[PDB]
Parts: sequence; structure tokens; C-alpha cells
Amino acid sequence: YPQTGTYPDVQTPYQIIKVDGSEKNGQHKALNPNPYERVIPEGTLSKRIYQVNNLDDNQYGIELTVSGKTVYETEKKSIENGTITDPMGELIDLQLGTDGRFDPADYTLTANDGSRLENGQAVGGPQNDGGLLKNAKVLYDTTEKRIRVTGLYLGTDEKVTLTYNVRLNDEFVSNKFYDTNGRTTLHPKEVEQNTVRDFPIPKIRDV
Ligand code: NI
Repeated sequence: YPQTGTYPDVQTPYQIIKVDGSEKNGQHKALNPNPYERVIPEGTLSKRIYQVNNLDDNQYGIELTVSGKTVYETEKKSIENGTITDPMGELIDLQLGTDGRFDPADYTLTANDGSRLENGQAVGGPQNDGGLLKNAKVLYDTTEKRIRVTGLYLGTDEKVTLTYNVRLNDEFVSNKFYDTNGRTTLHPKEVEQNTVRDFPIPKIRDV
């Protein structure tokens, strides 16, 4: 087993460990960052395999979270029109519709104010106006194989969660671990175009 991954932004290691439910013939088939949450200057981010959907067929659910920070100068949010960029890893197939597109039915985007996207539309929140997700979108390109979430505005104890499912491609090499994602990042602030923060990356393999 690889013991670590490396955050590209700051070039420090994170530990990775066995995912519960991934044991098969005395070996484990999946690894998660430990811890899977990372404290960044703007708040907290996280990424993990959060469930095993079908171990033999190498299908897993993936979960990302982000939460922000309130600053007084005027209140301001540390995450302000922020963007998540989440490329699928090499040999990782995102689970898509019958139509071959990433549709509302293939992901969830929810927030801790009780808002969520429903068929692409933000609903709920304490004002029933879409709340924390009023301006959020989930985008996918089938060629680049990359999810983006735009429109994040988050202060203290304001948190958003994304889930989706993936499957290891049949062309896997035996015993090789594959990162579930390419470099996965949060750009917290539209006003700071060069500030980027890495999410840690889970890994999977088959025999
Ligand atoms: Ni629904």
C-alpha cells in the first residue's frame, strides 16, 4: 500500500488508510486520507470515499465538503464566488445518465442551512430562496471528464456537501492503486485568482 499522498499546493504529505467495507481476500481495495478533512486559511475542506456501492465491481461513492469563515473589516466571507474543480482520475469513470450526461439525478449538492439543488434549481434555506446554494451550479464536460462547482459563498459554519459515484475502468492494471481524482482544488475567492487549495485524494484498486 502507498502510505501517503502529497498536497501539491504546499508540498506536505497526508496519510492514507483502509476504507471500511473494502476488504477482499485479506487485502483492502480502497484508501482514504486520514484525516479526510483539511483546515485551510479560509475554512475547512474534505474529500473521501464515503461508501462502497459494489466492491467486486469497484463502485464507490465520493463526497466533498467545504465550509468557510466570517471576517469583520462589514461582514465578509472567506469563500466568495469560490469554485471547486474536480477532474476524474485516470481510469476513473463518473457514473452518468442513460443519456451519457451528468444530470441532477447523478449527484447531490446540499448545504447545512437546509438548501439543495433540485433538478438544477436551488431550493430551501431559511428564506426558501435557495439559501447558501442560490448561485451555485454543478458543471461537467464529457470530454475533459471534470466536475466544477461554481458560485460558493460561505462564512463561518456555512457548509456545502457534494456527492457522486464512480467506477474503476476495466483497463485497470492488477494491484495498482489509482487516484479517484486528478488534482482537486478550491479557489476560495474570485478576487484572488491565484489562490488555490488542494483537497486530498482517495485511491482504489482491483485484483
Ligand atoms: Ni429531487
